[PDB]
Amino acid sequence: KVEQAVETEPEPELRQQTEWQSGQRWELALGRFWDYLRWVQTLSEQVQEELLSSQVTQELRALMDETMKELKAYKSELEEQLTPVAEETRARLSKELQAAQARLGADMEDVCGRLVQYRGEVQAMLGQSTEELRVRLASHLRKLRKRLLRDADDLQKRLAVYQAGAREGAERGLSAIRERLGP
Repeated sequence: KVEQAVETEPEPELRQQTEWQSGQRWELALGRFWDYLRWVQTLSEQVQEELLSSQVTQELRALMDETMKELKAYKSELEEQLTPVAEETRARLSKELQAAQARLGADMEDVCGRLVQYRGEVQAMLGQSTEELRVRLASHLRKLRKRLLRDADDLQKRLAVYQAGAREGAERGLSAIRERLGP
Protein backbone atom coordinates (compact mmCIF):
# COMPACT_ATOMS: atom_id res chain seq x y z
CA LYS A 1 0.00 0.00 0.00
CA VAL A 2 2.69 2.47 -1.05
CA GLU A 3 2.70 5.09 -3.81
CA GLN A 4 5.95 3.86 -5.36
CA ALA A 5 5.07 3.42 -9.03
CA VAL A 6 1.30 3.03 -8.76
CA GLU A 7 0.77 6.76 -8.26
CA THR A 8 2.69 7.59 -11.44
CA GLU A 9 -0.18 5.95 -13.33
CA PRO A 10 -3.14 8.16 -12.31
CA GLU A 11 -0.88 11.13 -13.03
CA PRO A 12 1.65 11.87 -10.26
CA GLU A 13 1.26 15.56 -11.12
CA LEU A 14 -1.20 15.67 -8.22
CA ARG A 15 1.87 15.68 -5.98
CA GLN A 16 3.50 18.65 -7.71
CA GLN A 17 0.27 20.66 -7.77
CA THR A 18 -0.44 19.90 -4.11
CA GLU A 19 2.98 21.20 -3.06
CA TRP A 20 2.18 24.50 -4.77
CA GLN A 21 -1.48 24.63 -3.75
CA SER A 22 -0.34 24.00 -0.18
CA GLY A 23 0.11 27.74 0.29
CA GLN A 24 2.81 27.20 2.91
CA ARG A 25 0.31 28.60 5.41
CA TRP A 26 0.60 26.02 8.18
CA GLU A 27 4.08 25.09 6.96
CA LEU A 28 5.13 28.70 7.58
CA ALA A 29 4.17 28.90 11.25
CA LEU A 30 5.85 25.63 12.25
CA GLY A 31 8.68 26.30 9.82
CA ARG A 32 9.60 29.47 11.69
CA PHE A 33 9.35 27.61 15.00
CA TRP A 34 11.41 24.68 13.73
CA ASP A 35 14.50 26.90 13.73
CA TYR A 36 13.47 28.65 16.94
CA LEU A 37 13.01 25.49 19.02
CA ARG A 38 16.14 23.93 17.52
CA TRP A 39 18.02 27.15 18.28
CA VAL A 40 17.87 26.32 21.98
CA GLN A 41 20.05 23.33 21.11
CA THR A 42 22.96 25.68 21.81
CA LEU A 43 22.64 24.89 25.52
CA SER A 44 25.06 27.78 26.03
CA GLU A 45 24.94 30.59 28.59
CA GLN A 46 22.08 31.91 26.48
CA VAL A 47 19.88 28.97 27.48
CA GLN A 48 20.75 29.61 31.12
CA GLU A 49 19.03 33.00 31.00
CA GLU A 50 16.22 31.74 28.77
CA LEU A 51 15.61 28.61 30.84
CA LEU A 52 15.98 30.23 34.26
CA SER A 53 12.78 32.08 33.37
CA SER A 54 9.68 31.50 31.24
CA GLN A 55 11.51 32.76 28.15
CA VAL A 56 12.00 29.58 26.11
CA THR A 57 8.73 28.23 27.50
CA GLN A 58 6.90 31.37 26.37
CA GLU A 59 8.21 31.01 22.82
CA LEU A 60 7.51 27.29 22.45
CA ARG A 61 4.00 27.99 23.72
CA ALA A 62 3.33 30.26 20.74
CA LEU A 63 4.86 27.81 18.26
CA MET A 64 2.31 25.17 19.25
CA ASP A 65 -0.38 27.85 19.13
CA GLU A 66 0.32 28.92 15.54
CA THR A 67 0.98 25.49 14.03
CA MET A 68 -2.24 24.43 15.75
CA LYS A 69 -4.21 27.45 14.55
CA GLU A 70 -2.94 27.15 10.98
CA LEU A 71 -3.32 23.36 10.88
CA LYS A 72 -6.87 23.45 12.24
CA ALA A 73 -7.78 26.33 9.92
CA TYR A 74 -6.56 24.51 6.81
CA LYS A 75 -7.70 21.11 8.09
CA SER A 76 -11.32 22.26 8.32
CA GLU A 77 -11.30 23.35 4.67
CA LEU A 78 -9.66 20.08 3.62
CA GLU A 79 -12.39 18.27 5.55
CA GLU A 80 -14.69 18.90 2.58
CA GLN A 81 -12.39 16.62 0.58
CA LEU A 82 -10.03 13.69 1.10
CA THR A 83 -7.21 13.56 -1.45
CA PRO A 84 -8.03 12.40 -5.00
CA VAL A 85 -7.65 8.74 -4.02
CA ALA A 86 -9.77 7.32 -1.21
CA GLU A 87 -9.03 3.65 -1.88
CA GLU A 88 -5.62 2.23 -0.96
CA THR A 89 -3.40 5.33 -0.85
CA ARG A 90 -5.64 7.57 1.25
CA ALA A 91 -6.39 4.71 3.65
CA ARG A 92 -2.70 4.28 4.48
CA LEU A 93 -2.01 8.02 4.69
CA SER A 94 -5.13 8.35 6.85
CA LYS A 95 -3.55 6.49 9.76
CA GLU A 96 -0.11 7.91 9.00
CA LEU A 97 -1.33 11.51 9.13
CA GLN A 98 -3.10 10.90 12.44
CA ALA A 99 0.17 9.56 13.86
CA ALA A 100 2.22 12.44 12.45
CA GLN A 101 -0.11 15.13 13.79
CA ALA A 102 -0.22 13.60 17.27
CA ARG A 103 3.57 13.31 17.16
CA LEU A 104 4.55 16.86 16.18
CA GLY A 105 2.10 18.17 18.76
CA ALA A 106 3.29 15.69 21.37
CA ASP A 107 7.00 16.39 20.90
CA MET A 108 6.51 20.16 20.71
CA GLU A 109 4.34 20.09 23.83
CA ASP A 110 7.00 18.03 25.61
CA VAL A 111 9.74 20.50 24.67
CA CYS A 112 8.28 23.45 26.58
CA GLY A 113 7.35 21.12 29.43
CA ARG A 114 10.86 19.69 29.68
CA LEU A 115 12.54 23.10 29.66
CA VAL A 116 10.39 24.42 32.51
CA GLN A 117 10.78 21.08 34.29
CA TYR A 118 14.57 20.83 34.19
CA ARG A 119 14.60 24.52 35.14
CA GLY A 120 12.61 24.10 38.34
CA GLU A 121 15.11 21.53 39.57
CA VAL A 122 18.07 23.66 38.48
CA GLN A 123 16.82 26.87 40.09
CA ALA A 124 16.15 24.84 43.23
CA MET A 125 19.90 24.32 43.62
CA LEU A 126 21.95 26.67 41.43
CA GLY A 127 24.87 26.76 43.85
CA GLN A 128 25.25 23.05 43.14
CA SER A 129 26.85 21.54 40.03
CA THR A 130 26.12 23.16 36.67
CA GLU A 131 27.21 20.34 34.35
CA GLU A 132 24.85 17.61 35.54
CA LEU A 133 21.94 19.79 34.46
CA ARG A 134 23.75 20.78 31.26
CA VAL A 135 24.40 17.16 30.30
CA ARG A 136 20.84 16.07 31.10
CA LEU A 137 18.93 18.91 29.45
CA ALA A 138 21.20 18.60 26.42
CA SER A 139 20.41 14.88 26.19
CA HIS A 140 16.70 14.89 27.04
CA LEU A 141 16.05 17.95 24.88
CA ARG A 142 18.18 16.40 22.14
CA LYS A 143 15.68 13.56 21.77
CA LEU A 144 12.82 16.06 21.71
CA ARG A 145 14.45 18.03 18.89
CA LYS A 146 15.39 14.88 16.97
CA ARG A 147 12.03 13.11 17.10
CA LEU A 148 10.11 16.36 16.62
CA LEU A 149 12.18 16.99 13.50
CA ARG A 150 11.31 13.58 12.06
CA ASP A 151 7.64 13.99 12.97
CA ALA A 152 7.51 17.53 11.57
CA ASP A 153 8.84 16.47 8.17
CA ASP A 154 6.67 13.34 8.07
CA LEU A 155 3.63 15.41 9.03
CA GLN A 156 4.26 17.65 6.03
CA LYS A 157 4.00 14.67 3.67
CA ARG A 158 0.68 13.45 5.07
CA LEU A 159 -0.89 16.90 5.38
CA ALA A 160 0.33 17.60 1.85
CA VAL A 161 -1.59 14.66 0.40
CA TYR A 162 -4.70 15.58 2.38
CA GLN A 163 -4.65 19.12 0.98
CA ALA A 164 -5.06 17.64 -2.49
CA GLY A 165 -8.72 16.76 -2.02
CA ALA A 166 -10.66 14.52 -4.40
CA ARG A 167 -14.04 15.93 -5.43
CA GLU A 168 -17.18 13.78 -5.41
CA GLY A 169 -15.80 10.67 -3.73
CA ALA A 170 -14.65 12.86 -0.85
CA GLU A 171 -17.87 14.88 -0.72
CA ARG A 172 -19.34 11.84 1.02
CA GLY A 173 -16.20 10.77 2.84
CA LEU A 174 -16.16 12.21 6.35
CA SER A 175 -13.60 9.55 7.28
CA ALA A 176 -10.81 12.08 6.74
CA ILE A 177 -12.04 14.52 9.38
CA ARG A 178 -13.38 11.64 11.47
CA GLU A 179 -9.74 10.66 11.97
CA ARG A 180 -8.58 14.23 12.58
CA LEU A 181 -11.00 14.55 15.50
CA GLY A 182 -11.39 18.27 14.85
CA PRO A 183 -13.99 20.92 13.93
